[PDB]
Amino acid sequence: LVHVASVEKGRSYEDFQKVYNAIALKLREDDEYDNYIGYGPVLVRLAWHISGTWDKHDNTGGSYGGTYRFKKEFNDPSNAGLQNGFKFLEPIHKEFPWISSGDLFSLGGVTAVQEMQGPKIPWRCGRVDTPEDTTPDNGRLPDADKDAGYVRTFFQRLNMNDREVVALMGAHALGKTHLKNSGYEGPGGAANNVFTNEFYLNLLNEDWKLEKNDANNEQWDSKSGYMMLPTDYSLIQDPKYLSIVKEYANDQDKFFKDFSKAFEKLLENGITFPKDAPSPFIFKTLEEQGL
Ligand code: HEM
Ligand SMILES: [N+]
Repeated sequence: LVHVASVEKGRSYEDFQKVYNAIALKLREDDEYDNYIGYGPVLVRLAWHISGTWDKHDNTGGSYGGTYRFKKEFNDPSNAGLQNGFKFLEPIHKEFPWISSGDLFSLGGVTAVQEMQGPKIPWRCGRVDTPEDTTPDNGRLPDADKDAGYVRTFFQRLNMNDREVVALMGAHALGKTHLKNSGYEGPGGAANNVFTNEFYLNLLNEDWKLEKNDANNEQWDSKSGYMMLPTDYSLIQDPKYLSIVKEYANDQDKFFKDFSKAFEKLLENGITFPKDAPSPFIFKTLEEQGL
């Protein structure tokens, strides 16, 4: 496969800025969701899930085709709970029907991050909806009960190195796990709706205990009442991972820079941008626009 990016006919920056602004305004208004967490975390997770199905070997999956919209991918067990992000975006799509799906789903994750005070994430338009048949089978998303080796190996399929893996996982500071969705329960820190390097600090500073949960799965629990999945814990078991965790616990900036690049790469994987495509856009937050 070759997935060339094709800009939505006749739209420019300003058009995209408006879709961004609509998502952002709705994030603000629907602040009750998940006990006051808001939808930010879930959008972030949706954007990662539609992008994580990519396979560097044959170029299948990835954000391109917006296949999440199809039954198969939508009903993927690893996708349980994402339907709420979907439902949240639907009205937006209805208002701006010329945006493709992969573009919409991906822009929500970007909007979410920047609106939760994260770093700016450059973003490119151009994804094109593909047919139901381009939909990847389930089982391409990672399990949570493994270790560092597993994680290393898995991410490799997406071309991500150690530094990218560690940066990207710091998104685990957002939201929380939900029993019903994944068989895991609890938040990972205190600031679960603001973007910070809290994840790294908690892994390093808490006194984690391994326990089973009501779903009969193991998780690392802290006295403060926080949790970490085995895959998150594994970041401190591997020596290479561990020094990067340390770097981030110590420098929020470094982390923000690295996350930003890694997030973009993740969202751009498998897509070919012609020389004449426009440069990546950098959207203003509602606040920078005084809205
Ligand atoms: C080894 C890799 C990964 C594993 C196994 C993992 C597993 C999961 C699971 C089990 C959940 C909770 C689902 C629920 O019960 O609602 C979680 C939530 C979430 N994940 Fe990951 N995921 C990983 C990587 C990623 C990365 C790369 C990102 C984004 C960069 C992502 C962002 C999030 C967010 C923001 C949430 C919270 C969702 C909410 O509050 O509803 N995770 N992840
Ligand atoms: N989380």
